[PDB]
Amino acid sequence: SFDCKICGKSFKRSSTLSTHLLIHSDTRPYPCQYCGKRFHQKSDMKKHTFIHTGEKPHKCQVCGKAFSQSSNLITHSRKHTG
DNA sequence: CATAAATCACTGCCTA
DNA sequence: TAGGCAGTGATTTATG
Ligand SMILES: [Zn+2]
Ligand SMILES: [Zn+2]
Ligand SMILES: [Zn+2]
Repeated sequence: SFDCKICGKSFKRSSTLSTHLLIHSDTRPYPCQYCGKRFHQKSDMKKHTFIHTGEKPHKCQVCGKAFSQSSNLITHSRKHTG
């Protein structure tokens, strides 16, 4: 596995370490197009741009609510589940 | 404990 | 053992 030589954590994928090394190098080449925030992962920014635009492609067919992130849908569905 | 938004970290595909 | 790209999930922060 790839272990970070800064804080001291491991990554099964060199890429997970890459983004992680980016946490130390603070590399955020994905700048919000509106409130200028900065992210280090396109889709995470795109999910940001959507919190603007108002896009929520994850529709819960349980209580008619919609979400930008699936994780937020998954957890949201987890509440419906039990 | 729950919501809306934030940030991190795992995943599938490819080569010397 | 090393490095990128695109898709997805689990986690935590800030607030009520
Ligand atoms: Zn580290
Ligand atoms: Zn923004
Ligand atoms: Zn719902």
